[PDB]
Amino acid sequence: ALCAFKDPYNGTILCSKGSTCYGLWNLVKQGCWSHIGDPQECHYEECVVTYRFCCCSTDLCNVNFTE
Repeated sequence: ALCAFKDPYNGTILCSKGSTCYGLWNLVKQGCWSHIGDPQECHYEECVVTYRFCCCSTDLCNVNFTE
């Protein structure tokens, strides 16, 4: 997937085919999420916070979050 990218240490990053996207919020960090084996961990097209962290599966899904 293509994910939004932010690392405080064009603002996107190409992640491997099996990866998801994450965001951490002010925005702190965004990039590739690599966990596998838990389909409930990351949502699909929405980055949903259930700090404010979420991971999601579709291109640029990590640009914003919902609660």
